[PDB]
Amino acid sequence: CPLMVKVLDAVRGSPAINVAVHVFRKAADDTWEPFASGKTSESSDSHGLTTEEEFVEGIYKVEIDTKSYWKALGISPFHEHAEVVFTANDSGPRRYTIAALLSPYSYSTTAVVTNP
Amino acid sequence: LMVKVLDAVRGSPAINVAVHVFRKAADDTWEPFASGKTSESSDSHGLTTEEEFVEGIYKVEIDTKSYWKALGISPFHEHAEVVFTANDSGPRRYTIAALLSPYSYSTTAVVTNP
Amino acid sequence: PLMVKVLDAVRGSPAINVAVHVFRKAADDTWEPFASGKTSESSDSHGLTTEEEFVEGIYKVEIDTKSYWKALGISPFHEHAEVVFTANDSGPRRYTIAALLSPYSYSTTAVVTN
Amino acid sequence: PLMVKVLDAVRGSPAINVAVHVFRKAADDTWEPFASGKTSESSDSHGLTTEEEFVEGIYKVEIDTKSYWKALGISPFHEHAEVVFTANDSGPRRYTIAALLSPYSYSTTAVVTNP
Repeated sequence: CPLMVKVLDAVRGSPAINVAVHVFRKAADDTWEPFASGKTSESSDSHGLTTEEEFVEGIYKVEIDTKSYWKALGISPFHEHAEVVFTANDSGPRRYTIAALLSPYSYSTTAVVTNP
Repeated sequence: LMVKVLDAVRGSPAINVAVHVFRKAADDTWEPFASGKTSESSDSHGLTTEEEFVEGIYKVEIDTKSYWKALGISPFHEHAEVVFTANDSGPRRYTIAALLSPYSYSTTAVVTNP
Repeated sequence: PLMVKVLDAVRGSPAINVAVHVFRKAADDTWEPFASGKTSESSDSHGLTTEEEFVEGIYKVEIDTKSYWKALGISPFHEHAEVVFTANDSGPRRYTIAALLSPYSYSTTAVVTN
Repeated sequence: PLMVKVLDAVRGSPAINVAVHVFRKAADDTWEPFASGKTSESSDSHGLTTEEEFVEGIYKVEIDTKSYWKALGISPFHEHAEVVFTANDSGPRRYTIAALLSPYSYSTTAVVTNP
């Protein structure tokens, strides 16, 4: 698939399941367009939210509700949420894997961009 | 509020990195709060702001993009941000440490009883 | 059973043809070969997947990150990337070890399933 | 010349009293102890500052991340965290190894300055 948002829980060493993820495309006057949304789910090595629509050149935003994830575990995380804002400047068809490694006081996000 | 930024490709502190701040408004939108850039001098490798810190939902942006472009590298992220609630339970001393690479970054909060 | 992913944080892509050797501890400072090979790429497969199953015990994953960088004209800080851990201490599990490489930095994450 | 700073990504604070054992590659390709220490906190200086000074060569820094996590009732993935590297290969330089820790993940970054 064209887009894969993986969310990992670094305390537990498991995919953070049931996490809300909102994907947005930038528009005129900072207007953010809703591109795709959903929640993390797994089966074998698929531990995230995937979408089928490819990414045409532009600026996208990925919102991850990391606050809600930690509250369910009785924890008040530092970050109010996780946000990944990037440019899909390669207009040609590309595959984007976006990962977020979560900890109560820290998060990491990594992107792997491959061209089929 | 302190913000330390490290460059993982050069193994040194991210020099002259732009950093902006935003205090949340009653419309769930943002309003500017503070600014500055990562200034280097010995062991001081971050941006140390002076502005006192009201309780409230904040947003710290680090212009990673401009930083990498200047190094002839085309980065993935437009920027690196950290949205956190600041002093909702007495004064707290914050230090936001960021580790940067063209395709990934980590932001870690170090909170301390002032 | 075991999957080792190696990513280049500077290019945002799998680091391919990277040598990975896995060992099992047999005594203080004594490692038995478990499996080895190179990161192979093909569509969504960007790492090294081994067929061998772990038995309970301590294992070491050696990743030759130095050769990867030298092949680029870069003299990296780390001589290699080692990952030592205890496996199956609670039963048959699937391990996915990820190593993210930057010339002056590297991070390793582990995802253990079911 | 050699400093080791460790952050706890779970508690959002430096990792205090983390054991750190530095070795030096021996002529016969072995590991001879080089430094002794535990992350000490004072002011914001939480890491460990070793007095010993190096000469060109390969070194190994082992951070007992496991004892740290166990003390917090958490069974971590790694037996430890280590950083092997060739130092002063092009002239004496100052090194600071920053380690960011979580039970199932960790990173180590080298901040090398030109004296």
